[PDB]
Amino acid sequence: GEVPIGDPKELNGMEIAAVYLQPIEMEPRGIDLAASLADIHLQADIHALKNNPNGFPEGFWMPYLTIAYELKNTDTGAIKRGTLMPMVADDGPHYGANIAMEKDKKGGFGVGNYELTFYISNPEKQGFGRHVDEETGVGKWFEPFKVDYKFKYTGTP
Amino acid sequence: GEVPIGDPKELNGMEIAAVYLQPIEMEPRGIDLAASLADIHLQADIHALKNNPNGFPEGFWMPYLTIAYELKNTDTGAIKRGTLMPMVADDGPHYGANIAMEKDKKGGFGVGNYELTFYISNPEKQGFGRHVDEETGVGKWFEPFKVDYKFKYTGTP
Ligand SMILES: [Cu+2]
Ligand SMILES: [Cu+2]
Repeated sequence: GEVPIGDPKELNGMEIAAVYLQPIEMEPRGIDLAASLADIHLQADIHALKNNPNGFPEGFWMPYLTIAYELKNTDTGAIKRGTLMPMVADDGPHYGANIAMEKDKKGGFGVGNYELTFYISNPEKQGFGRHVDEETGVGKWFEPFKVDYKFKYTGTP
Repeated sequence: GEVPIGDPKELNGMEIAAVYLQPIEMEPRGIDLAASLADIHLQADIHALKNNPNGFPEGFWMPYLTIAYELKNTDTGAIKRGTLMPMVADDGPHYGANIAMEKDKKGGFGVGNYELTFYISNPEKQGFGRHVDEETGVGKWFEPFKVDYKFKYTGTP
């Protein structure tokens, strides 16, 4: 099952929500941390708001974003970071990564209170274009930004 | 303004339509042929159908596809090849490219009868991931395939 992380944020034309669930199995193999080595799949759910200023229809998935995460256990002080990769599951596309929590050898990533940050950059960083003509053009992309959430990690689903 | 190319195809859980319009100014500069040097913008509209076998909800843009094209004037024999690149306009994301027709340097790309082929590969070729576990996984991706259109080019819209 999915566990929502905090409240979603609306900014820069997008609704940005965080969820975690049980480790998943992703193809192609060898990119994402193997399910066997993980305790959660962390997921960023990011879709266009109404009147998205970059032309994305409401509710469309926001593609080609560059997304990193920072996860901090505030009880122990442990911090880890990584990237969320684009992929598709039965409920649609998202950005995600399997993460070791209890299993992390370094330790300190167990049940407890957590702060999560997403660091997001616009699709142009990956070569995604935008029309700028009068007839069909759209507005400028957002500058790099972050969003912050707090949640209680209750253990690997 | 917008000119439909042949008839849409419905394969591999996607609707695959082709259109052309006037040349467009796109950012970032340099990725694509400058509108100055082009006569059309060639565009592929590819969205998920109902019950898409790869987890995309109905109507969602299909992202991370590799779309090569081959455009042949069957009257003159002129042939040119390229790739459509992902981008967004005020009505949503698509894959497109500016193309010189009357302005082409070798010539033979004027008004007349044309054959257009799209060579399409699945998102995994660009590293887009897919859940395969039982609870959240989706079906395998289509093998690379081609779609063919026949149309009359009447000049820049
Ligand atoms: Cu995932
Ligand atoms: Cu375009």
